[PDB]
Amino acid sequence: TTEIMQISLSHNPADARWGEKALISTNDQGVTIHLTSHDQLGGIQRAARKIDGQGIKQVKLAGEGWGLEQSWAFWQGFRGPKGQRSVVWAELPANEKTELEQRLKIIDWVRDTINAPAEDLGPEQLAKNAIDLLCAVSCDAVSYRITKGEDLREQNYAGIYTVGRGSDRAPVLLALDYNPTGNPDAPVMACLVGKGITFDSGDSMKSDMGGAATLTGALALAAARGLKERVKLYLCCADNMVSGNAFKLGDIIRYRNGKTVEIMNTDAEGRLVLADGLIDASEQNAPLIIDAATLTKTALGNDYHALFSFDDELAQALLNSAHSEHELFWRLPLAEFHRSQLPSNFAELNNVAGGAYSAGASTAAAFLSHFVKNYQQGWLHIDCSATYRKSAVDQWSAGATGLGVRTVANLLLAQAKQ
Amino acid sequence: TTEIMQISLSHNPADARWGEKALISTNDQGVTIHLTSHDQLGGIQRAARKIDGQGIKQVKLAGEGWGLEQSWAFWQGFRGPKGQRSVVWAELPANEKTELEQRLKIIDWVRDTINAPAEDLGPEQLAKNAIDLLCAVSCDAVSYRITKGEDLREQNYAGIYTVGRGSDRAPVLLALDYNPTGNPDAPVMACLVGKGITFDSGDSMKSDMGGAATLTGALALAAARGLKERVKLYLCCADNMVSGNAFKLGDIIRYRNGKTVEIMNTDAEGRLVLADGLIDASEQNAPLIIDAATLTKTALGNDYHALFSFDDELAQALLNSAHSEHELFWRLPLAEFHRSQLPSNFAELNNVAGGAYSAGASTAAAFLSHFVKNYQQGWLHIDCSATYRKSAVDQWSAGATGLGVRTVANLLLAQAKQ
Amino acid sequence: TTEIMQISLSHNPADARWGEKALISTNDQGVTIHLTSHDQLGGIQRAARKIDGQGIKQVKLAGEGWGLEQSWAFWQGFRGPKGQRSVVWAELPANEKTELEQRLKIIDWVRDTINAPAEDLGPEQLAKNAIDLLCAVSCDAVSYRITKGEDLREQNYAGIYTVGRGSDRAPVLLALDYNPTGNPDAPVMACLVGKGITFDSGDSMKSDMGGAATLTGALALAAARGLKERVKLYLCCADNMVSGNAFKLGDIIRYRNGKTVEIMNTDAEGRLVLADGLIDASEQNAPLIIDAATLTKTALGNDYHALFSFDDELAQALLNSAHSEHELFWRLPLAEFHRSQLPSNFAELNNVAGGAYSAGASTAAAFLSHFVKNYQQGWLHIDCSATYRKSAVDQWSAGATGLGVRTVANLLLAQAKQ
Repeated sequence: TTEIMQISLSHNPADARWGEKALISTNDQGVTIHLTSHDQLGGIQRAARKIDGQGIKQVKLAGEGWGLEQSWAFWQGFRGPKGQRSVVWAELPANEKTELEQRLKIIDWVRDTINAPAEDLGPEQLAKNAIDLLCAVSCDAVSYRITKGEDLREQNYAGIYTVGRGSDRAPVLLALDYNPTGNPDAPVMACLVGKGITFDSGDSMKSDMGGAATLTGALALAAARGLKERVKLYLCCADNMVSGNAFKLGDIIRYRNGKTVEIMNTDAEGRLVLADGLIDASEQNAPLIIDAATLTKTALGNDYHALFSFDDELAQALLNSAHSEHELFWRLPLAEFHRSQLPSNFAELNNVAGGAYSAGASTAAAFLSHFVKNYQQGWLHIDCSATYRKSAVDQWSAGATGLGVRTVANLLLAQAKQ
Repeated sequence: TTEIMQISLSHNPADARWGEKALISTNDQGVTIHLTSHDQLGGIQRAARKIDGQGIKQVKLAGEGWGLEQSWAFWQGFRGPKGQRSVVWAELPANEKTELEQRLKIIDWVRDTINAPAEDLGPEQLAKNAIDLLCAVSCDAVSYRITKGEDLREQNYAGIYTVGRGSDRAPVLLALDYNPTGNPDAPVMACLVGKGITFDSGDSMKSDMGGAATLTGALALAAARGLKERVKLYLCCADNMVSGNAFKLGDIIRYRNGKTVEIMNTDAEGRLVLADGLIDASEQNAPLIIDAATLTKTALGNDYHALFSFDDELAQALLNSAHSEHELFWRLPLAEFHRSQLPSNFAELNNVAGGAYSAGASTAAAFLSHFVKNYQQGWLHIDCSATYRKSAVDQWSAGATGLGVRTVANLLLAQAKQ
Repeated sequence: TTEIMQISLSHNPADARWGEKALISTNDQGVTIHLTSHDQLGGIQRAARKIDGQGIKQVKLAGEGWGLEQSWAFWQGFRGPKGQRSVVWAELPANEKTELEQRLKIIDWVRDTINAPAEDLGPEQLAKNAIDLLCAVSCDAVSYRITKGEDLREQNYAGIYTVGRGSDRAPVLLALDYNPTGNPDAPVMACLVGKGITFDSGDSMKSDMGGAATLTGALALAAARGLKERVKLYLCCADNMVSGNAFKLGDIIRYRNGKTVEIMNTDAEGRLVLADGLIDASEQNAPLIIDAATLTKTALGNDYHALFSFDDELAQALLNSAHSEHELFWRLPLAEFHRSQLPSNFAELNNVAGGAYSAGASTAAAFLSHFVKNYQQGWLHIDCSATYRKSAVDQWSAGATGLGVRTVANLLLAQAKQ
């Protein structure tokens, strides 16, 4: 019979009765959230987690202070994978209510897609959902081509075809073209390459296609905000099975750019599918290429997305977007010497450095750079380590966080001078 | 523009400037290799490894001392799996240049075959390559019969059919007959039985068909040296998948000689395919049977091939060949009591001793002896533990070494009084 | 009889006879090192490793190009833990030859100390060696006080006394005062706090006192270059035994600043000894505090030292020093939220985050910040992950690298406007 929980913002701290530095308090007026000057949006999100934690499922944001960002902060923390939670929003200006509504649609899409079980999300399905998303936000501007199964082998997509080899669900390359102007000669300004491993050998496993989902949301959100420039999106999608008829260990893949790659580590195959997408993206000769992949051991925890580039100014541009969108990103090393740290006894390079050069995300980024024509300027690689939460934490429920979507979209908009 | 590196042999040790007991030195004349009286061929091989190690890819053997064995020693160490290295040989007598050229062709075949990825080398492919090799060296003398897939089940090759069961690449038995004389009644003097596991559950994995390749090279090399006697070769070939539709754990195989074998250890399946080959070889009633299998924990390291027989005089004959061909072999125990050390709760015997009789290569040899009619005379088993090098070492690059080919071929020639 | 190997620098690449992009070549003139425009000092160091690798022990740097940095680059790579290698230097200006000679003395001290077996380097010994080093470079300016064994308990050094508890070699705090001016009222400008674990439960173990050695070298090198400002150095030294009479698991330490710390992880005890040093350093009210500790899982590899601070401008100052001294440093995250990520069921905080907040070096830095009075300005923490090499690599032999000494010394000099 309605009478929903009202949630309000105060800058005076709670009574002593609630204990020290109590973040939330609750009386007849509803729940109050107690803020200081330092990190209000973090405090609001943690409060939305606790409120959810107490088993409350419907809330009304009430009283003053509920701008776009406070409201979004709340929702990010209040929401859960089961999707039972509702929120009666506060009054907002016309601009901000549309921004809220399109964030909700597009970023919750990203969370659901990453949270979905791998049985319900195969390679071609993931491609289909991405198209469906982009065609909802702006259909006239979008076109695509799916190259699936044998068509991949037939056109020398050795990386994607090989990684997918073992499975009943055929590997898929989605090439998607977001072209607003109509002009088919219009120059391609950015290429986005996403890791779409829909099943991984060794439930963190369902987060291995999170790079694809996150860039699909980034493009969609950018377009929803009216991105004028043309953008190509490559989702490199495959199941990654290692046992038996997948024939993975020791396999050498000849890529179209002449590179040979031994598979030493049958689990590190996201970089193998990405290499093919990176070859296509470099043939477009765009001034920006961004690729995103999860799970490439990290010392940032799940708190930061990591970025790797040789281009200092471009790494800074992304960090600037990340700050403007209140998302945590952090730069990690990628120097020239990493490119030598993947030798092989049987091929030009190995897929990992292994135990001979105890490395991780820098070497994974270094490996991809062998498939980017001008790797030194205009290329970004994102290890999406803020994408998934095994268990619930302070500010997040279990599962996909949705982080990174705002930040990349902001960067593309910035390129287009918007 | 040519001007190749010259490599020469000296018996005076290097200047103090190079350090103590310096093996190689380099000046305007090229690289000198410094030898003592003890183990020159070992020293030469290690020097060829270092020279390769310094990134030199083309050399000319120069000056005096470069006999057949010094030259071969060098090549063995100089060569690498990638096969970029060339050597301008020294002048040799007619006899020795043909021996060098046929060693090169046949032993490098063995290395490439063992080094090849398992994706590029299935059961039937391995059989096809072996035939191709033997028909290159002497075609008129060779005939064969391939029994593949269902034909194996249909003819009660339960061991080979079962081990291969799980895979998309069907198991294969190659029966190959090297008969020079033409006379089809000519008595079969030796049977060779090779372990051809083309894929193994748990990149050392691609070396699990090395017994087959090594005996295929042995026969080929013997024939190239004009082996007059008739020899049968059985390559027992299969993928060894253990997960899922391979249905491996606890399976009982009824062999044609009435034996039942439980599979306790799903990884120890090379002996299972060999058992079928050993049944066929014993029906030929030849005075010599040799079988070869890799990976049957060893305390010889990768430095020695191991041999097992009940026949003292025959074990000595092989050790004599091994010394004549400067290859390292070493005898390990095989007494009667080992034959009791494989009991089973559900079958006549288990495929391993397990943890009840902490054993390894002796018990594996003991198990095979239950499939050799007269196991007590005229049967040799070789655990090929010198066949593969995970990482590069003093005298060898990574990968297949090619060792054992010379030694077995020398033994067959000895049988034929040649 | 002398006739030493001459090593020279060329900018033309080697003959084809040596292979592609050959770094070194060797003829009658000696070894030539072949450089391009990109990273000459890296190339020179790798060449010194290879030359050492070929077993050469005495060299003469010859011809033009051998400035201070080229010469140092060479030595860093040429040297080995066994210390058999000699180098006849090239002619240098007066300034640079003294810089070379004092680098050699001070940085090779750091390497030997870190390379020394733990049996030959107890807590008090480490303190004694540090004093000895600093008194060699400038004796009149140095004074100290050693607080050892029971004196630590008696003066509420609970962290150091507890970590050391189990061992036959008593824990030690070295407070060392480098005061050039003489004036005892002279303001203390920097405090340096070093982790001196002389034995660690679970031969990478002997590198666990590398923070202490590295800062001892930094101060010594700075003083050798005439550092005018006053600096205090705190070496927090102890054996870290965990089994039996060490009584480590679950112990709660009450520190002088009122903090209680449960020991959840008996291996993470370097931070426990540092906490006491950090309390002392904060009582000096200096505008700079630097602490250094090894082994606090990293994704930089052994290629970068990591730094953590809340002070942006100070983190940049250190990165600037690191670039001026051609050493690799890299910043890692340390935000306010990390300070909450070490809760305890039994004390104010745990010594680690554990498996509840899968973290590493950020949480270790966050933990130390609870013992720095004004942690927000003027405090740096260095995880010394470039300090030790388990095995030999491209540019380094096995063992202690000596990196970080130049960089910290440069920062102190910069503070003093020098």
